[PDB]
Parts: sequence; C-alpha cells; structure tokens
Amino acid sequence: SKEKILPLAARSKKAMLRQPKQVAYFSRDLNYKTHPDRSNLSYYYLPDGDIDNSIDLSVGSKHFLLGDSVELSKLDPILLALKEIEKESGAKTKDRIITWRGIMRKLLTLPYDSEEDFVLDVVSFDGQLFIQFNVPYLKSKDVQKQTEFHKKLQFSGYKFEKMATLPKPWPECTRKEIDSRAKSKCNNIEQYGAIVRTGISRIKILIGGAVACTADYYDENDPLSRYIELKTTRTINQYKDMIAFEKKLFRTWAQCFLLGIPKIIYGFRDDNCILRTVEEFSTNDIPLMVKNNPLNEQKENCYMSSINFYGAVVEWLNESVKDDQVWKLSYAKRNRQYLVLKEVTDENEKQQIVDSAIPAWFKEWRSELRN
Repeated sequence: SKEKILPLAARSKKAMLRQPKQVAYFSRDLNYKTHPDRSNLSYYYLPDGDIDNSIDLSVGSKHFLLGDSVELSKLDPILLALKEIEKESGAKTKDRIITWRGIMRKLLTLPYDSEEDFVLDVVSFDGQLFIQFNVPYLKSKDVQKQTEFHKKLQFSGYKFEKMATLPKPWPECTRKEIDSRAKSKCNNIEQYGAIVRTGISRIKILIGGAVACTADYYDENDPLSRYIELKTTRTINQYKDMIAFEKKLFRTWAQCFLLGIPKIIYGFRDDNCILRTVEEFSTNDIPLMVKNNPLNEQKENCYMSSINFYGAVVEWLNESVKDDQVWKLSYAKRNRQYLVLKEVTDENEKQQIVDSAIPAWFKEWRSELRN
C-alpha cells in the first residue's frame, strides 16, 4: 500500500480563488431523507429588545435530541443533487472534489489550528474524488464523542439559533408563532443546505453547507449574499477571552469564506447559558479586524498562508490518485509535520467503503450517463 507525505509547511501561492456560486439547494427532513426544497430555510429576525430582555438559552435542555454523525456525514444529499444535475444536463460536470464543509474548514485551519484528528475516504469513482469521513471511523467517533458541559454548549448554540430565526418571512408570520419560539423543541436533524461550486487553482469543487437562515428573504439571483451563519460563545472579559474569540473567528471565517457567506451574527452567552449581547460581522472584514486590533497589537496574516496551503492540498489530491483508487487521508495531533495519505487494499475494505459512501443508486446512474 503506497503512501505519500505532504509537508505541513507547503504553500501554493500561485493558485487564486474563484468566487463561490451556488448551484442547487436541499432540505433534509426529520427522517434523514433529503429533499430539494426550502422547508427548513428559516429567516433571521431579532430586535434589540429581545437581547435587552436577557433571554435564557438553557430552557428545555432535556428535550434536545440529536442524530448520529455516521448517517449524517454522508454524500447522499450531494449525490442526489448531482444526480439531477446530470439528469437534465446530460453530461458529467467538470467538478472533481466533492465533500462537506467540515473537512474543508478543518484542513484550512490546520496550519494554525491543528488540534484535530480525522480519517478521510478518498474514493475516486468515475474520476470524481468523493472525499468524506471513513465510515468505520464514524463508529469509533461515537466512543470519542463521549460529557454534559459540551452537550449543554451545543444546546445553547441551537437554542440561540432557534430564538433568533423565523420559519416564515416576518410579514406573513403570525403573532402566535412569533411568541412560540421558546416553547418548541431543538431538532438537530432537519437542516437547509445548498451546494456551492467554488474554485481553487484549476479545480472546481462542490461543497454542501448547512445554511442557518437567510437575512430577510431568499434572493433568487445571488442567494449567497442573503445567507447568515449563527454562532455564539462565552462573553469576552479579558485578553485570553479575546484571544480565544479571535481563534473562533478565524475558524468561522474559514467556514463562511469557503461557503462565501458574508454576514456573521455572533452571540455572546454568559456563564449560566443566557444571551447577553449580540453583534454582527462581514466575511471580508474579518482579516482586517484581526490584523488591525488596537488592543494587544502583536506575526503575519494566517489567512493567505492557509489559502495557499489549501491550494497545495487540492493539488496534492488531484495529483495523487489517478482513478478508482480508494485511499485514507488522516492526520494525528502528534504529527504536526505531515499529512498521511495511505491507500487501502485487499478488495474488501475498498468495496465496503465504496458501497457505504456511494449508494448503488449513483453508481447505476452513471451507467446510463456513459450511454
């Protein structure tokens, strides 16, 4: 089993970035059946009075259910989307890299935020690298998932998301469902997402993304501008707080910039899970705020280095695997020097990984496509 080593300090300054461009959207139901609709597409709404009212983010914690990552981190929604893309287009797309935003954000953050361990399938069916999490690794993640404070934090985030949104546009949204947001559950299953055909170097990449909610409505021409991402962290009170804040904004900027989402509404929950203050951000403004901070003015801008490293990673991916060759891309927190690109063999793990990642529905779909 051949293996290739990619140094962690490698950079590709040549590659420039194409602007993000959405192609299609989806609405996964509560039964993990993805549908091509905007059922879960919510609308942002939060007056200043609500954050003046000291809303509690911990109420109804026991009701917080959540699905499992094994069947969640699956390319099946993107696979269906591409299925109709080639259904009416009639020809395979030039896109090569297909994955989820989580892997991309993790590998962008790697040069400076390297505290991550993961294994990535590198299946190359039909000359289209369907990178996604290794399915046996997903089962192992359940043990690695393990407490109560972290789950409380995710519940705080989802409650903040539910409190600052609306199932319908504000005009048609009746008062009863305005004053019913706090009495609903927090389902971590149904989501609204879309596929983005971004670009780095000379490779077209399809990335799915769980869109939190649109700003005021859905713009039929440039939907990316109207999209908003909702996040919340502990309130800032000292220098260590704002340093952790800056790291969180680094990773959030990486996430949004890969999806090309301009706005960031960023909550500030206190010690006891209560929202205290909120404030907004623009995606393009993040590096300027970070590198022009009057407080603790003190290196260089990690954004360009991360972008160049990600371009080098894309070049590595498109140059390493030739065709229909499954690999396993992994990184250990103790490595800190290289990327582990090993290929799996024995014609059993390869076949089971291919079947799990790509259902036969897509595999048979390409058969008539070649016809």
